[PDB]
Amino acid sequence: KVFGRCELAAAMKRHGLDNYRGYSLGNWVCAAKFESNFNTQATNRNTDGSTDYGILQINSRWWCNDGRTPGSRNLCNIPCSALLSSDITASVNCAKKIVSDGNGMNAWVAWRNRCKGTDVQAWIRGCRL
Repeated sequence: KVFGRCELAAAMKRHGLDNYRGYSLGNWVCAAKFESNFNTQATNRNTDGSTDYGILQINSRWWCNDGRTPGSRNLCNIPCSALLSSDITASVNCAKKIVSDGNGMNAWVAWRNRCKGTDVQAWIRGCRL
């Protein structure tokens, strides 16, 4: 599924990501845009042999199981394929565990380099409220 911007904003708010661990909805929409371009099915392999899955590119090295990442963890206790569903519940339940891990949204490379410090509320502009 390719989410529209306000359609994803709606989804993430409903799952409780707005201000989760102090991060506004704009932060989370911004990260999804540069991580997956709002595509639930996005996948791409990392250099160390792990892979990133879904709308928020959740890593197979620590958070989900894809059966092909040596040494790994599955801390969200989930198949990595469940992070590619059109229903984002599982990606949000897993992102809540990742932002809470200690470094906040810095866990998302792309958020740190392309979103952190910017006008992230621009990403929910005009979205129905």
